[PDB]
Amino acid sequence: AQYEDGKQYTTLEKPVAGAPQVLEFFSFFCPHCYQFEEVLHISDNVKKKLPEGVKMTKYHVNFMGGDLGKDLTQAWAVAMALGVEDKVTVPLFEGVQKTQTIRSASDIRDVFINAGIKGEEYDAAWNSFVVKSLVAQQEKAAADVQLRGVPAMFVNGKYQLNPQGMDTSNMDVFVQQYADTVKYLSEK
Repeated sequence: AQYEDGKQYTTLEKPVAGAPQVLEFFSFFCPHCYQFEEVLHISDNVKKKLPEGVKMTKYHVNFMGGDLGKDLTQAWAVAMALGVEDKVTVPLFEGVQKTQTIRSASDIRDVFINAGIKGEEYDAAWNSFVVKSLVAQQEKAAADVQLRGVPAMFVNGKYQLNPQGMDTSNMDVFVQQYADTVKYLSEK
Protein backbone atom coordinates (compact mmCIF):
# COMPACT_ATOMS: atom_id res chain seq x y z
CA ALA A 1 0.00 0.00 0.00
CA GLN A 2 0.98 3.68 0.09
CA TYR A 3 1.01 3.77 3.88
CA GLU A 4 2.54 0.65 5.45
CA ASP A 5 2.77 -0.47 9.06
CA GLY A 6 6.50 -0.54 9.72
CA LYS A 7 7.21 2.16 7.14
CA GLN A 8 5.75 5.61 7.81
CA TYR A 9 4.44 4.42 11.14
CA THR A 10 4.54 1.53 13.56
CA THR A 11 1.81 -0.11 15.58
CA LEU A 12 2.18 -0.36 19.36
CA GLU A 13 2.22 -4.06 20.28
CA LYS A 14 0.67 -2.90 23.56
CA PRO A 15 -2.00 -0.25 22.71
CA VAL A 16 -2.75 2.41 25.30
CA ALA A 17 -6.40 2.88 26.31
CA GLY A 18 -7.81 6.39 26.79
CA ALA A 19 -4.80 8.03 25.13
CA PRO A 20 -5.12 11.49 23.54
CA GLN A 21 -6.03 11.48 19.86
CA VAL A 22 -2.80 13.10 18.72
CA LEU A 23 0.03 13.13 21.25
CA GLU A 24 3.40 14.74 20.64
CA PHE A 25 6.40 14.47 22.99
CA PHE A 26 9.45 16.76 23.09
CA SER A 27 12.20 18.20 25.23
CA PHE A 28 13.57 21.73 25.10
CA PHE A 29 17.03 20.03 25.21
CA CYS A 30 16.27 17.94 22.15
CA PRO A 31 18.04 19.14 18.98
CA HIS A 32 15.64 17.50 16.49
CA CYS A 33 12.73 18.89 18.57
CA TYR A 34 14.13 22.38 18.03
CA GLN A 35 14.15 21.58 14.30
CA PHE A 36 10.64 20.16 14.48
CA GLU A 37 9.21 23.14 16.22
CA GLU A 38 11.30 26.14 15.21
CA VAL A 39 12.23 25.27 11.60
CA LEU A 40 9.76 22.64 10.32
CA HIS A 41 6.74 23.70 12.43
CA ILE A 42 5.50 20.11 12.61
CA SER A 43 2.88 20.63 15.34
CA ASP A 44 1.37 23.50 13.42
CA ASN A 45 1.22 21.80 10.03
CA VAL A 46 -0.26 18.67 11.54
CA LYS A 47 -3.00 20.76 13.19
CA LYS A 48 -3.94 22.50 9.95
CA LYS A 49 -4.67 19.13 8.38
CA LEU A 50 -6.37 17.29 11.24
CA PRO A 51 -10.03 16.22 10.81
CA GLU A 52 -12.85 18.06 12.58
CA GLY A 53 -13.02 17.21 16.28
CA VAL A 54 -9.59 15.64 16.84
CA LYS A 55 -7.58 17.68 19.36
CA MET A 56 -3.79 17.94 19.76
CA THR A 57 -1.74 17.40 22.91
CA LYS A 58 1.95 18.15 23.42
CA TYR A 59 3.96 17.01 26.43
CA HIS A 60 7.46 17.63 27.72
CA VAL A 61 9.70 14.77 28.93
CA ASN A 62 12.11 14.31 31.82
CA PHE A 63 14.69 11.99 30.34
CA MET A 64 16.91 14.70 28.83
CA GLY A 65 18.83 17.43 30.63
CA GLY A 66 18.81 16.12 34.18
CA ASP A 67 17.52 18.39 36.89
CA LEU A 68 16.86 21.25 34.45
CA GLY A 69 15.00 18.80 32.23
CA LYS A 70 12.50 18.14 35.02
CA ASP A 71 12.17 21.84 35.78
CA LEU A 72 11.22 22.30 32.15
CA THR A 73 8.53 19.62 32.41
CA GLN A 74 7.11 21.52 35.37
CA ALA A 75 7.41 24.83 33.46
CA TRP A 76 5.62 23.26 30.50
CA ALA A 77 2.85 22.25 32.94
CA VAL A 78 2.69 25.93 33.98
CA ALA A 79 2.57 26.89 30.29
CA MET A 80 -0.41 24.56 29.74
CA ALA A 81 -2.22 25.68 32.88
CA LEU A 82 -1.94 29.34 31.93
CA GLY A 83 -2.44 28.67 28.22
CA VAL A 84 0.70 30.54 27.27
CA GLU A 85 2.39 27.78 25.23
CA ASP A 86 2.48 29.96 22.14
CA LYS A 87 4.31 32.66 24.04
CA VAL A 88 7.05 30.66 25.75
CA THR A 89 7.84 27.87 23.30
CA VAL A 90 10.20 29.95 21.14
CA PRO A 91 12.14 31.66 24.00
CA LEU A 92 12.46 28.38 25.91
CA PHE A 93 13.93 26.57 22.88
CA GLU A 94 16.23 29.50 22.06
CA GLY A 95 17.19 29.97 25.73
CA VAL A 96 18.21 26.34 26.10
CA GLN A 97 19.75 25.68 22.65
CA LYS A 98 20.56 28.96 20.92
CA THR A 99 21.73 31.50 23.46
CA GLN A 100 22.19 28.92 26.24
CA THR A 101 20.98 31.45 28.79
CA ILE A 102 18.70 28.99 30.58
CA ARG A 103 20.67 27.25 33.33
CA SER A 104 18.36 27.39 36.32
CA ALA A 105 14.70 27.34 37.29
CA SER A 106 15.03 31.10 37.84
CA ASP A 107 16.19 31.52 34.22
CA ILE A 108 13.15 29.57 33.05
CA ARG A 109 10.96 31.85 35.16
CA ASP A 110 12.62 34.90 33.51
CA VAL A 111 11.32 33.69 30.14
CA PHE A 112 7.75 33.76 31.39
CA ILE A 113 8.20 37.20 33.02
CA ASN A 114 9.64 38.64 29.79
CA ALA A 115 6.71 37.02 27.96
CA GLY A 116 4.32 39.01 30.17
CA ILE A 117 3.24 36.42 32.70
CA LYS A 118 3.19 38.11 36.11
CA GLY A 119 5.66 36.92 38.72
CA GLU A 120 3.01 36.27 41.33
CA GLU A 121 0.93 34.39 38.79
CA TYR A 122 3.82 32.29 37.57
CA ASP A 123 4.91 31.40 41.12
CA ALA A 124 1.34 30.58 42.14
CA ALA A 125 0.98 28.17 39.22
CA TRP A 126 4.45 26.66 39.67
CA ASN A 127 3.57 25.67 43.23
CA SER A 128 -0.03 24.68 42.50
CA PHE A 129 -1.53 21.20 42.69
CA VAL A 130 -3.21 21.70 39.33
CA VAL A 131 0.31 21.99 37.89
CA LYS A 132 1.44 18.92 39.90
CA SER A 133 -1.31 16.86 38.33
CA LEU A 134 -0.36 18.25 34.91
CA VAL A 135 3.24 17.08 35.54
CA ALA A 136 1.74 13.72 36.48
CA GLN A 137 -0.26 13.52 33.23
CA GLN A 138 2.88 14.21 31.19
CA GLU A 139 4.83 11.58 33.04
CA LYS A 140 2.08 8.97 32.80
CA ALA A 141 1.61 9.47 29.06
CA ALA A 142 5.31 8.97 28.35
CA ALA A 143 5.34 5.92 30.64
CA ASP A 144 2.28 4.39 28.90
CA VAL A 145 4.20 4.15 25.59
CA GLN A 146 7.62 3.24 27.06
CA LEU A 147 8.99 6.51 25.64
CA ARG A 148 12.80 6.54 25.30
CA GLY A 149 13.33 9.16 22.62
CA VAL A 150 12.03 12.43 21.29
CA PRO A 151 10.58 13.91 19.14
CA ALA A 152 7.71 11.41 19.04
CA MET A 153 4.10 11.44 17.93
CA PHE A 154 1.38 8.94 18.69
CA VAL A 155 -2.10 8.66 17.24
CA ASN A 156 -4.90 7.24 19.44
CA GLY A 157 -2.48 5.35 21.65
CA LYS A 158 -2.21 2.91 18.78
CA TYR A 159 0.26 4.20 16.20
CA GLN A 160 3.68 5.84 16.40
CA LEU A 161 4.98 8.09 13.60
CA ASN A 162 8.14 6.90 11.86
CA PRO A 163 9.74 9.90 10.08
CA GLN A 164 13.00 8.04 9.31
CA GLY A 165 11.02 6.38 6.53
CA MET A 166 10.78 9.75 4.67
CA ASP A 167 12.78 11.99 2.27
CA THR A 168 14.25 15.12 3.86
CA SER A 169 15.86 16.69 0.75
CA ASN A 170 13.05 19.25 0.78
CA MET A 171 11.83 20.27 4.22
CA ASP A 172 8.42 21.59 2.99
CA VAL A 173 7.70 18.21 1.43
CA PHE A 174 8.76 16.23 4.50
CA VAL A 175 6.47 18.27 6.75
CA GLN A 176 3.41 17.76 4.54
CA GLN A 177 4.13 14.05 4.29
CA TYR A 178 4.38 13.89 8.07
CA ALA A 179 1.10 15.78 8.40
CA ASP A 180 -0.71 13.78 5.70
CA THR A 181 0.44 10.63 7.50
CA VAL A 182 -0.99 11.85 10.83
CA LYS A 183 -4.28 12.62 9.04
CA TYR A 184 -4.32 9.13 7.49
CA LEU A 185 -3.65 7.52 10.87
CA SER A 186 -6.33 9.67 12.44
CA GLU A 187 -8.94 8.39 9.97
CA LYS A 188 -7.96 4.76 10.55
